[PDB]
Amino acid sequence: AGSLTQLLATGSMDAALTQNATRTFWKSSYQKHSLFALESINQPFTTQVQFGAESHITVNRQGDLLSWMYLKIVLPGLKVQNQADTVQPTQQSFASLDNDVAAQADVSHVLPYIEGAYTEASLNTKEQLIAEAKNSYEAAKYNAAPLPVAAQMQSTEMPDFDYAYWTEAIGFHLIKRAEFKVGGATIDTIWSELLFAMEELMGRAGRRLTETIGRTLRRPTELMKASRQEQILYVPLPWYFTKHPSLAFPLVAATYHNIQLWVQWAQLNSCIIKSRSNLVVLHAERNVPISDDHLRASLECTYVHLEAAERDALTANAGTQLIVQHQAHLQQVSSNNVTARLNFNFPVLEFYYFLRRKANKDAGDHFNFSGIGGRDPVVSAELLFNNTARVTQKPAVWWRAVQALQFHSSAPLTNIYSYSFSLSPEDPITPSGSANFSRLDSVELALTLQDDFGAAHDANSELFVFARSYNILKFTNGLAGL
Amino acid sequence: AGSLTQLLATGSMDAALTQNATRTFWKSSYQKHSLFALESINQPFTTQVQFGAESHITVNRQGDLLSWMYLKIVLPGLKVQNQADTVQPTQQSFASLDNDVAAQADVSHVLPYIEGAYTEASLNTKEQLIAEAKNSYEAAKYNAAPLPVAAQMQSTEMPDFDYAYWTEAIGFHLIKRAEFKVGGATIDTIWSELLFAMEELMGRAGRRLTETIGRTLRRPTELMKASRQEQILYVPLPWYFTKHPSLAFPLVAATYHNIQLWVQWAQLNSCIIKSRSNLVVLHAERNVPISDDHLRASLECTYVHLEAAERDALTANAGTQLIVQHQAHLQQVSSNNVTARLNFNFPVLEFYYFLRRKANKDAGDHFNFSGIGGRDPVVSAELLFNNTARVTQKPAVWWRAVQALQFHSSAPLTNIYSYSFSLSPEDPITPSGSANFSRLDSVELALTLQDDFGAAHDANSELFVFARSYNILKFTNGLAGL
Amino acid sequence: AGSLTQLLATGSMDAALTQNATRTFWKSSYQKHSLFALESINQPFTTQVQFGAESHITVNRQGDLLSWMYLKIVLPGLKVQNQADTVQPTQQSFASLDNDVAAQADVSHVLPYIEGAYTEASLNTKEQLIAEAKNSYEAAKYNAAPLPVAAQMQSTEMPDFDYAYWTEAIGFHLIKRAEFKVGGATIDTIWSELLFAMEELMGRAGRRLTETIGRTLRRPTELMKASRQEQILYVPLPWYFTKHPSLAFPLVAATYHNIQLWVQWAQLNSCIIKSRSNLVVLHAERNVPISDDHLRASLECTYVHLEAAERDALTANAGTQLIVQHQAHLQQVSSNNVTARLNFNFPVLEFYYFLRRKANKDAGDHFNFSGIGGRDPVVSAELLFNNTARVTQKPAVWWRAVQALQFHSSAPLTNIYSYSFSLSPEDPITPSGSANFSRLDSVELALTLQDDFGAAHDANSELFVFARSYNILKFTNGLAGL
Amino acid sequence: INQPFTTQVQFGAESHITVNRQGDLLSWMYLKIVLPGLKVQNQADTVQPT
Amino acid sequence: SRLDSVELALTLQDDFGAAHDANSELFVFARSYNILKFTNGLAGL
Amino acid sequence: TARLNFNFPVLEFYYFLRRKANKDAGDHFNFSGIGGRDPVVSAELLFNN
Amino acid sequence: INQPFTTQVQFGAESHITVNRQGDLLSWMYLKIVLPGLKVQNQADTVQPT
Repeated sequence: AGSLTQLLATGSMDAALTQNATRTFWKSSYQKHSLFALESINQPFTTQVQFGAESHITVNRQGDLLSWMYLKIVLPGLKVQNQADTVQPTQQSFASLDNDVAAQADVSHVLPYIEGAYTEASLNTKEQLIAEAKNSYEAAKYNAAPLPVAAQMQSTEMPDFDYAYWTEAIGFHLIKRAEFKVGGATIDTIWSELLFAMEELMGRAGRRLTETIGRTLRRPTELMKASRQEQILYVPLPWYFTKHPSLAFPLVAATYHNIQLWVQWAQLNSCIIKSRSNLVVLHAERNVPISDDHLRASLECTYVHLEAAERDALTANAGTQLIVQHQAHLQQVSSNNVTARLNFNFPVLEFYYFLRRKANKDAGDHFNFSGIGGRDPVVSAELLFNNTARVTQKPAVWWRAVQALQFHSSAPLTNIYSYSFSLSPEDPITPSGSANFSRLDSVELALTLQDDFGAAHDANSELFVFARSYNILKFTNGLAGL
Repeated sequence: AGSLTQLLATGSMDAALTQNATRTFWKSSYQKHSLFALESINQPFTTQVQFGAESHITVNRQGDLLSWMYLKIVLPGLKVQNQADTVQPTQQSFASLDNDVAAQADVSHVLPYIEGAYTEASLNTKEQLIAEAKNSYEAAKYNAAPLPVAAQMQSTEMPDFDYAYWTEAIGFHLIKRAEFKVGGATIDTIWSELLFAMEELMGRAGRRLTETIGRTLRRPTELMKASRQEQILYVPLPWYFTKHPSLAFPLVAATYHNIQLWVQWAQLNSCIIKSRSNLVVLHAERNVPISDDHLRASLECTYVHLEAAERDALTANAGTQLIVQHQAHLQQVSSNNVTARLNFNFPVLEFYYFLRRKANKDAGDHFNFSGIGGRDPVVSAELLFNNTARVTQKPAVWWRAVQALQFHSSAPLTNIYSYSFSLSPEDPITPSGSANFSRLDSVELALTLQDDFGAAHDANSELFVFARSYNILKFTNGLAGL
Repeated sequence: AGSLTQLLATGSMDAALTQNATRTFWKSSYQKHSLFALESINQPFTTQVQFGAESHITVNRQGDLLSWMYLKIVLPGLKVQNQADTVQPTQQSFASLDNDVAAQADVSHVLPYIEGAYTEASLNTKEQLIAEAKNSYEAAKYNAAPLPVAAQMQSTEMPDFDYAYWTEAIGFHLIKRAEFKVGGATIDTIWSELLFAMEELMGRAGRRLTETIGRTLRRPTELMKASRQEQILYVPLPWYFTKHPSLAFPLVAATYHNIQLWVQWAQLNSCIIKSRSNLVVLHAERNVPISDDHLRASLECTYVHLEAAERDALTANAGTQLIVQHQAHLQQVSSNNVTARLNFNFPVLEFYYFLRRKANKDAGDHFNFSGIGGRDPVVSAELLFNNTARVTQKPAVWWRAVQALQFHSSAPLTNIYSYSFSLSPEDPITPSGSANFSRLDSVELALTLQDDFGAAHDANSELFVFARSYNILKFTNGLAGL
Repeated sequence: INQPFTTQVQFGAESHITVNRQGDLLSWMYLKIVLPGLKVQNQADTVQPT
Repeated sequence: SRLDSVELALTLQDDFGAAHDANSELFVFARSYNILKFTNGLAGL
Repeated sequence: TARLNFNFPVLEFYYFLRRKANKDAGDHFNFSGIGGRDPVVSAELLFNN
Repeated sequence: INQPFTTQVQFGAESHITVNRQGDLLSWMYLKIVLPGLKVQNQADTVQPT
């Protein structure tokens, strides 16, 4: 009686929701699709792959569309030997944990707050004086309550043996820059720092790229274990056509253009960290000093094979694809107040920004975007259009956590900040907002950074700003162009 | 030959799926949208913000729609001083870890199972006797196999120094109640306990509110670290209009109504936990005793600016929005059998329920919904409509884990139970089932709780029941009303 | 001036995106739906439930559709007693940690690399010699750099007391096979190993089945704690009709067919692990030796009640549902080169494969798909259609991590490999690609495994291959059939 | 635009490059060569004098 | 006049513009086309 | 980073650096770096980033 | 209305501003200058006395 009465208890308001219902929950409807197949094919680079060099590949035409694209990287296992035991000790310098430049830079900021005879003190007494001076520095700069000295003395249990390892997220770090080219024109460009920021914000829970890029979430002991043997990494290249099947790049519609991936590789000296400064790093299998020719890479492409009728239709009329392109503003930082002039073009969906200390970069911690003592490097930021506040001054947590909560699949674990003009900037096919930067005379991101950011040992810290913008790729008569 | 043969190998069954295909995977189609912009604007309260008080804000009209809404809370850093060293030691009482009322309440239930001279025993001997009595209690009540005494002696390594900290998820705890008002009518009401339950069930992986609300997942050492300095929290207010862009509140359509947020704040005594009972809690920067006027809050609103044509269309005909409203049944618990009479109205989508021990509340652990010794407080529950079982007796795990698995984005880490009448209760725009409680003469939730729940030291434990219900908000001639 | 200028700054390209816009972000539209209700009902098996037996249930007709289906399993708490203290010590043998067959099998592979007097060595000296021989084995087989001996000596801190526990993910392990039958015909079949693989790949972040199936992520101390008391598990049965509301099984349309669930239960000897070989395992409450009749299970079904008009429409014309069926190829492995001949039928969406060592199975670690020393058991795999490479030789990481990244909600934590022909194999209602195996004369999965896989102590290791295939379920005149 | 060789560059070897299509005409062409700095040591002081 | 930004980014030698060279000078000069018009005994850009 | 706010159709540009020390020494057209080295290591030209 | 210079402001340099069109007439005009506070240190105590 009650369940039937609920179906009868309808009024004029229910008519807007349920009158002439076009859907039922109790019967499945499905759509028929055209026939297609997927094939994954690995392809060698056209030029030699080496650390610090640029290499390119011309993408083969082994199907009708191009869907997924992965850079397959093979890194050798690492071993170490004392320089005294080596017949040829001359190698490039690597970052070493006995010379922690990041910790030395952090100590340099607290030196003015050390009370007593620091120079003559025992090692254990120096560690105590540094922890007390950190409390005095943080009280003076941040009105922080002092932490117990014992809580600041975190011994990272480092192993009592010699090692070397590939840096955190080495699969991204290796790709300093990649360019997707069609007919000799650059269609899009991605950077190591952008790839990491995109994975932090858009990386879905349970599908994080951890193993696929050599990322351990800053657990040095896991990087050491992984680096003792050969590593095979599959780094996704997040081009517009890899984001949705309807955006797959129509190879058949671009028949008269070569499709190329160009990759600028990281220098070998930046890729490795060692336990001690006096160690030589060896290729674990070959027992020779590690060299720039030990980088191996290939391109793994997923091709789509279409039925003849769909292939012929796509060849006759591929039309236009909405694309997202990436733009970059890279700036050196030498002061706590920084203004970035964002000379980006087109309808910008969103931008990302973050800072890297010089000391973190020099320590080989390339994706450590933290400030001094691991703090947030940004105090506040403001966004100006033509000297008018588009976003008034907001604290770092608003740009990092509130923007990520509103617009992104994930909140960043590092100090990555974002701002979206789009309601759904991760939707590759549905435009949901933008600001046209080609119609603004000035776009300025004004930053107030933490105290002493870009001073002394951190002179030439880096500001990264990346923007995502809409453009249109047009296919006509076997040619493709922006 | 094989791939072409697959495209030809079609029969009468494939016609239902692929005949006259209206979609292709090999060409992107996109829709054009109207022009809009988003602006985030921070606004002060119209009344003073203080602990234990009620404050309100009249929301400004700085755009055409209202989308996201965050309560921006600023909490001072905490320090502690001995009461003997303080010129004015008189402060409100705070929960203290040297007087663990929750542990004392748990010990009180096992006192009848202590064999031997408990009163005269050494401290280490008392801890052994309590752990043995816990085994005897659990064997007698639950037929549990005894745990090794050493496995029950979990020392939480508490630091050997003085501290105070803000309670777990302080950003939610501060909001005892918030009311969204339009034209003086309450459109919706949210509670601290509901906000926490909603984040447990609907909080997406990689987008949990942890830092934004001061939540550490019960790691006291992280709450201590965070509480030594100023904290800025951004607490999302999950109103119907914050859930989807098409539900954004049409400011232009409600021109003759004031829009107000009212917030009832938590008492300061409930917000802080200290290491010892004899400590005074100080504002870390000001070096004065912490007081009710040290709470600071503002409202951060995201406005939408529309193109004139869409703004004019929305002003002429905003029509009706489907809304979700929240209802609450709050009850004291003094017996292991509890019947809650759910006097909720309208088409209910779902309800949540959970219990809080008096001892957990008094210990300042406001979101600890566990039973005695951290067990599940519910043994079983039944749902009755007009004295007829709508859901027959089911064990706690069915209401907690099976209902969350079927209908929610996440399973709760705490003892939160749910039940959905909707197939998709997290979809804000598509009704997918409900029960109309305004047409039921009685709705009863019958609970069998764990043994001794609501007895002795837990007299006046709390039952929370929250329901989500459909209603319609109508916009007409510049006015808005339910 | 700028925001209005952006709305005016439109060209011929914007017309494809925004001309005649059919959607606005500033007004919600909702659809009305038909009236329905959900009811969860628990039902006993029609036959006795026992370990190692087959049991069936005839599903009741308590609503119009069948939606969710959970196997509710109740396992007793475990206790242990010395065999010498037991009046009837005769019980089935259980795996024991004092006889670690998996560790003994791993040691057997490194015996040829032990230098010195192993037989006469002290226990601590034998552990050192085994760790050194592991380095020599891994250097010889994999060109691995040696790990420090101290880093290989992981003591799992096992408790110094007697225990027994239910094996990891016992809720899946108990279900050796389940069959969904309609009118005496098997519509679909699921296996324990498939259920685990499906949860690894398709299990969403924050909705993992951990507690619901007794899974701890290989933390033996948590399995021990859980196994001391009665456990209630809710194992989801992932049939086609549980995946989407529009696929709910139409009970009213199948009126003349009995609906049955058949379950083949695991043997009791495989379900329990004990600290020592000389222990008897007891039912914790009853204080009797654990026996095959101590398994309890029931079926929890969610019924849908429809409004009379929708019920009558569905009875008159339920039509056809697209279904996914599961197929299995199970093979013994006795060599490092393995070819699996996949005699699967119909349009295959995707397949999963993985290996289990005999030693891992015999140790009671049923979901440990790792190789020797916890390594990846697959070096490479190739997929052939009619002796032509459909997927050329690819390394294990491509089949495990790249395929999961492209097509699945999660990456597997275990050595589960997949390959999809579908762009969205987790979409239950939208076909997005397949390969028709009923039109291929041969489908071969060729595997190169790690060295010594399937040799000596691992003779009769297992290869599992599972495929997901499309079929059609037809409803006509109160009957249902494939 | 600077472009790497398609084959390895070495003394006494032959190397080739396939010129990219990054515009409509090709005008100037320069071989960019990088030579290391040189130092000398006595053969008697060298661990591998060959 | 049709570009929103033109930036010349320079990496200089180490210690350039540090210490005793604080306030070193960068000169950038551009050559641009314009039209000078003569009409009725007057001249103007 | 030099922001070149030039107008019209630009044919070409020139750039160079002068050390403060060279200017103060009265060597006004000495555009060399430290120890007479090249003051520029590298340069990049950006249009709209 | 306060407006920033279009070029960098520095001692001894030339800077310019293009005046915005934020109303119908332009009346008062003030150069808003911000000068830092000064301190002194002995040249002997300074790490970079130049």
